[PDB]
Amino acid sequence: GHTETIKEELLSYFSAIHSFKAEFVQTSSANNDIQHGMVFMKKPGLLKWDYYPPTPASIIMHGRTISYYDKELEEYSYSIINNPIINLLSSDIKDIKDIIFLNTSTTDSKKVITIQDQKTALLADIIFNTNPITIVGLNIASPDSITYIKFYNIQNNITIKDTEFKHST
Ligand SMILES: [Cl-]
Repeated sequence: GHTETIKEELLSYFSAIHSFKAEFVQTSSANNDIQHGMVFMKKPGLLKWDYYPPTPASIIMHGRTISYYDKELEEYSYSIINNPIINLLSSDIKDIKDIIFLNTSTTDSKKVITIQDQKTALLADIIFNTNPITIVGLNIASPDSITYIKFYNIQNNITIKDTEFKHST
């Protein structure tokens, strides 16, 4: 409904989450392809994705930087990106800029928050469990495709060393 109340709710739920390690399942309407992996998140900006043998890879995301390690070809790739949406998972909501908070739907002991990125015009739906506060889903929608991510076997506020979000030759 009202935008600033939605901002309050989102920042509360995200403050609750200081980090998480979970398994993820990702799919898209573009195809019938499914993807599985692990995801690590440490709130001061650090995100990491381990994609499983069908597409074996390790991605580390922080702000504008993607670090991609292909484990098959054992190849590294450091690239500058924007991706304001996914990295929102690892974000202090107080600091986040260039975002519109559209809606907040509550139903079935489950909380959904809708936002849009001003630049990319990409929509994001964030799905939390009310009790305990956990991020269980994230969908990203555009006029052409929609992507679904579902997290399971979640571990909120668990210890993860900053050395985890790092690999090198
Ligand atoms: Cl409702």
